[PDB]
Amino acid sequence: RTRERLVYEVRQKCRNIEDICISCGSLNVTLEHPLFVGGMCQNCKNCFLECAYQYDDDGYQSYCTICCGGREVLMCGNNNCCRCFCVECVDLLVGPGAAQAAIKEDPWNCYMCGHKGTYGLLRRREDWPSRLQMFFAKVYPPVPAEKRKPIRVLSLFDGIATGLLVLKDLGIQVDRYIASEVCEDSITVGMVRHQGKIMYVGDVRSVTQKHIQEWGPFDLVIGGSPCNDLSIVNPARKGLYEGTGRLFFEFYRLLHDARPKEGDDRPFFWLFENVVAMGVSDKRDISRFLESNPVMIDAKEVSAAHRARYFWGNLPGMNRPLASTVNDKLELQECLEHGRIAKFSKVRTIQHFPVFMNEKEDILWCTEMERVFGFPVHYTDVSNMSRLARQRLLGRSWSVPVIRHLFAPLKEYFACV
Amino acid sequence: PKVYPPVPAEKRKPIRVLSLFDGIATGLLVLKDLGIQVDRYIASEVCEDSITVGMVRHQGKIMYVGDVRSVTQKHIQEWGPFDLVIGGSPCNDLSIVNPARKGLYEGTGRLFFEFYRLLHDARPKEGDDRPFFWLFENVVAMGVSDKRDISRFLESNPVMIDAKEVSAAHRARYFWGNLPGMNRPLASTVNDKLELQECLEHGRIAKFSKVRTIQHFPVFMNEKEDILWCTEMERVFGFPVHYTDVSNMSRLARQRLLGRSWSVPVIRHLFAPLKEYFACV
Ligand SMILES: Nc1ncnc2c1ncn2[C@@H]1O[C@H](CSCC[C@H](N)C(=O)O)[C@@H](O)[C@H]1O
Ligand SMILES: Nc1ncnc2c1ncn2[C@@H]1O[C@H](CSCC[C@H](N)C(=O)O)[C@@H](O)[C@H]1O
Ligand SMILES: [Zn+2]
Ligand SMILES: [Zn+2]
Ligand SMILES: [Zn+2]
Repeated sequence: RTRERLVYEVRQKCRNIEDICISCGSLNVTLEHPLFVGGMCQNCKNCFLECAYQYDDDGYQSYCTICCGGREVLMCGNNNCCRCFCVECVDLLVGPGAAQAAIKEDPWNCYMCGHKGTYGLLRRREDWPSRLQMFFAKVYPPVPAEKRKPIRVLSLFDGIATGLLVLKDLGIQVDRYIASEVCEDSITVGMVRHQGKIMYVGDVRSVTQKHIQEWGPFDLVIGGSPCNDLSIVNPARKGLYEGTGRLFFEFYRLLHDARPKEGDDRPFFWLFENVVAMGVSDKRDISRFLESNPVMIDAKEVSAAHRARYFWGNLPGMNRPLASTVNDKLELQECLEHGRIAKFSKVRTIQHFPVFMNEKEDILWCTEMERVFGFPVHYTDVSNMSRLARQRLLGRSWSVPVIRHLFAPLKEYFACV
Repeated sequence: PKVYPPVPAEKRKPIRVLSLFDGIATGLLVLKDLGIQVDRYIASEVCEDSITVGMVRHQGKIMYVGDVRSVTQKHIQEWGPFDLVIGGSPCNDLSIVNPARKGLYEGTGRLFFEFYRLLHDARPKEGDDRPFFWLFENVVAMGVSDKRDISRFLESNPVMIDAKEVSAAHRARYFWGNLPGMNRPLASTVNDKLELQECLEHGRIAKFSKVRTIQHFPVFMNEKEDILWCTEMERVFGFPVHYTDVSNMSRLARQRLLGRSWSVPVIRHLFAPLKEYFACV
């Protein structure tokens, strides 16, 4: 109401659109809107952190990209776009009745996609990916090669031992690989694929500082806590402080136990992963506890999956843009087997059945999902585990080439094959 | 008795193969492993799980028909002459150890006669001396009258071949066919696995030395009685690992497929002299 009245003074050439917060109409303009012309208040910036990369079960965004609220949104018809625009924002910044006019357009393109750049009072700056990139963005020296040693890796909430597989693919010599896990299927996977070399512990809630000390020094501590109780798109979520969210704190403890003391300058590195859909207070508390700001890395650059994840850690050069390698499969069609056709160009895991086979809507294959996530083929085919269990295992797992990108400079710090 | 002379190497051509009750396309995989050029590989099968296996593993090359009872002599003729016909009809309506069995002429036992028909239709006529070969498989444990009736129909006595000598599995099977020198004793190759323990993954121990498929859970894992793994069972039966991991089929379905599937090195042994009869890669 008040915001709508203000926008009146904006179009009467009495107020600059760049001087008003186009999300909620607050006067406390501090930052500029990264996607379009206008200002942004701090409160809306926090809302913008949570809501932009939230997707519903249909594979489209949960909320409007502009105001990061809205009660009824317009979905986008154009290929590979997942954005939504709430009716209210469209009926202000573009013009009155433009929203219902977009409702009636059966082949409709949203304003983020359409070829033209000017749309009424709404203007889109062309540098929005780079500004968005920067918006979401004790140093050890290099060790000389002869002094390099095999890496020792602790992987908490190890899952299917993706980290050891990545280090093997990079040809780094692994002295030992200790892994905490509770799911029998996931325990089996590591044993088989890595030939018994993986020391399986059990419940991470049994792991003491004494255990960590007597297991010998660790060179790399890695992990991803369960995201079911952190991800905001779960209505029944218990947050960071209840249910399975609190396993992150156990990770924080064992990382603290595994970190060298001050004055001991031996090389040590860590990587923690979580979903982008994590709450403002949850994300803030995690970011404060790990004493760093997260780097946001999207799988779509190197892994042909729309999987935007936060990575806390101290791996060197982890800000540098992702450079694809020829080995990597940037296309979903370059991962499916012959006779199957990809609906979309990227799979969505944070149409429901993204396969066209024999003019029929088929579901995603487990092995094709393996190839998408960058795992060497038939990695999770070890025991007599259900399709549901293998799907859940691949879903919770890391994107392999993203982990290869992050782990890549560790080759300059430990012994290589 | 019609025995074909050896074809000289320059005249050799790619093999044309009809595989009825093809299952998971074991025959094409063995011919490839033996390095015989395959012009075509037509396969009849009806279960989706098995259908997917061949498609993925052999890159669409396999011409799928479907129901064997939909395959006519006209179809066989327009699909061009075949050089090798292979197959194994359903075996647990023949096995005496299933009380509800229907024998050879009832239920699924009678499915062999379709194979017998299409084999006859695919066979060259008398006076046409072009090379042609066939191989049919079944379980040893069938009825004596059953075995006799099959022996009468296929105009040969079965060879009994046990898998365990070359495949570390108790799978004693009858093999009808007219492959040259198919009576010769089984030879072992270093590539082949003769010990169940060798097939098992690290941390697991084999109770027995040979599995029994024609203690019920023959695995020692972590001082516990575990069941057979499908990937270890594949390594037992001589298949390349992860052969059947193609679609969204249950572990029960994969077990059923590997149970009904051929022992690979036994079929490889029988297929071995075909290298002296067709073109090489
Ligand atoms: N209390 C607990 N103790 C040890 N592991 C647990 C646990 N609760 C959940 N987990 C395991 O931790 C995993 C976190 S999902 C992360 C999987 C892993 N990062 C990968 O790449 O595969 C889950 O698979 C779950 O099986
Ligand atoms: N009526 C029918 N028409 C076509 N195929 C059939 C059929 N009835 C059964 N089959 C298939 O024939 C197979 C016989 S079991 C033999 C499988 C194959 N010889 C192998 O070694 O893998 C079964 O897997 C079954 O799927
Ligand atoms: Zn605001
Ligand atoms: Zn909006
Ligand atoms: Zn769009």
